[PDB]
Amino acid sequence: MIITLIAAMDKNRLIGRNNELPWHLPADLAHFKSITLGKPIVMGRRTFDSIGKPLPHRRNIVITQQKNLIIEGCDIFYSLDDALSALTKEPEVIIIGGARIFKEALPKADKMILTIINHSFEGDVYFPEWNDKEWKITSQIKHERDNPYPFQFLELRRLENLYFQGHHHHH
Ligand SMILES: NC(=O)C1=CN([C@@H]2O[C@H](COP(=O)(O)OP(=O)(O)OC[C@H]3O[C@@H](n4cnc5c(N)ncnc54)[C@H](OP(=O)(O)O)[C@@H]3O)[C@@H](O)[C@H]2O)C=CC1
Ligand SMILES: COc1cc(Cc2cnc(N)nc2N)cc(OC)c1OC
Repeated sequence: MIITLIAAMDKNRLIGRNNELPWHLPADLAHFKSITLGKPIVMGRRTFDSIGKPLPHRRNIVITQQKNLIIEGCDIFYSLDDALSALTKEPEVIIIGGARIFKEALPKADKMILTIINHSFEGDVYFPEWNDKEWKITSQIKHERDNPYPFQFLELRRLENLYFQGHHHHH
């Protein structure tokens, strides 16, 4: 199973304000949808509440501690680990937020697909700081504003150590 975090953030890693997105960025919404269709998506309960309904054409998984919580059109699990355990056969599970889920998922994540907006918004929740020594950039695409803020799509893949790593060429 590949664990992938997808998130949109500003230059300070801000992702949210009052349980809403701090911006409207159509390019990001198109990107997110095209990436997530036909994959299982995992979100925390507040993010589901923010979205307000299941995202169509995808398996919506919601994490909550509330044992008797019912959400039509979503699968409920009582921990991220329980969800990941149930999805063992999936080639890729996409974690879609929010801040609490991202923080918990990051130590298990293999991949990150990040939209980074070149602007500073006002807000209350952030994407977790990742260790730049642990991850390599596999794709970076910068976009000028039109989408009224400039933005980039940055893809990262988790590494494996210079001391122990294999090498591409040998004499
Ligand atoms: N910019 C972006 O890409 C994104 C932004 N957002 C933003 O993030 C914010 C929401 O994030 P946040 O408030 O952190 O909430 P989350 O979306 O991470 O949901 C938190 C809730 O999820 C449940 N939960 C999380 N982890 C566990 C666990 N390990 N075991 C059991 N239950 C768990 C709990 O539900 P319960 O209370 O029911 O027990 C908890 O209150 C919003 O502002 C939203 O707009 C969200 C996604 C992406
Ligand atoms: C498709 O609509 C929404 C999607 C998301 C999650 C999300 C959106 N974009 C990116 N790049 N990563 C994510 N995890 C979060 C939302 O609100 C918190 C949405 O409602 C506007």
